[PDB]
Amino acid sequence: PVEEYLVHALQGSVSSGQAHSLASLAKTWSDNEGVLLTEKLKPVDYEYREEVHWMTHQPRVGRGSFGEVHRMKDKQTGFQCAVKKVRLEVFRVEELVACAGLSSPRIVPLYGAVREGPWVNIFMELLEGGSLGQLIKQMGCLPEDRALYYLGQALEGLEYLHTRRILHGDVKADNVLLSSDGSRAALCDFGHALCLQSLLTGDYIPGTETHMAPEVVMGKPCDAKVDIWSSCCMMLHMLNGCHPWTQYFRGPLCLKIASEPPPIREIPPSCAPLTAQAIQEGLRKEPVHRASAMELRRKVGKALQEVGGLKSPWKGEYKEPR
Ligand SMILES: CN1CC[C@@](O)(C#Cc2ccc3c(c2)-c2nc(C(N)=O)c(C(=O)NC4CCOCC4)n2CCO3)C1=O
Repeated sequence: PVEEYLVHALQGSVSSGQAHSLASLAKTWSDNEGVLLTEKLKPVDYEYREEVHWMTHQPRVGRGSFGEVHRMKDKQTGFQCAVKKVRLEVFRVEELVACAGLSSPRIVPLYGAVREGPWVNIFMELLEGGSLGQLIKQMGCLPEDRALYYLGQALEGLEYLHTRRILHGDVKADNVLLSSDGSRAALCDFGHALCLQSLLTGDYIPGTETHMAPEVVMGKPCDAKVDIWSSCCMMLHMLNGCHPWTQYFRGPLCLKIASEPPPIREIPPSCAPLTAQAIQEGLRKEPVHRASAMELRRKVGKALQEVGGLKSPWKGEYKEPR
């Protein structure tokens, strides 16, 4: 009964507070209200409005799929961080309910979320290295040791999420952010996230088509293993410099994911045996036979050891795709 009253006290105002208050308030998002989780972003007289209390970077350059992520600055404190705009009308409660209260170096920290009119503005740490997607484009494709190194870090994040029965729902290079030197990778974008205990029912927004697991596309029941398939599709993208399936099939790719064998022919022949063995185990069509996050993180960790550890520089020379 008191949660009713706690929620009412948050509605109508932007406040400094904790993750659990943000989650409580976020649930009412299917007027300027919100909760800011860091001292660096401060409301002013119950408010936190764009171009008043915080401003985006000089010419408005945008990143992510929809150009919806921006560099910003709190006008009072001068602290810079990142903001992701989500339209309120299609806002998914889970995006905040999942990541709020998490604390792992493999997941990008949440700094707050403020509703203003038709927007939900979600604030987070600005990681200056850019996404792993941008790295692949710039370098053409990644060397094996660097590819393993990041896959392992992504899988560390997934262990952490899977232990709390949270599915990421859209694991890929565009959703892994790198620190300024390239040595730390963290999962971002919980817009497709999901709490656990099939996916094709009403509320569900599907992830990236190329990285979809077979049980997702056939409408079969789905668990945390979904993410593992995606992580290995991301592995192939890092190595080959292109998504799986795109090179061999032009038409609707979700029909070929269902019928065809898993894309293990796309594993480079020059990869070391345990790299190829690891990718095969994460790309088993039946989730019961497919490696878990913990299982796969351990193999990938030894696969990296088997090729002499992380040696190649962050931004080496361009390597041509397939
Ligand atoms: C914990 N939270 C809270 C909100 C969250 O669901 C998100 C997100 C999201 C989605 C797409 C993105 C991103 C986030 C994203 N975030 C950043 C960032 N935080 O810095 C960037 C990025 O690459 N920014 C900088 C790159 C260097 O130039 C300055 C901008 N991107 C570009 C990649 O597209 C989530 O996961």
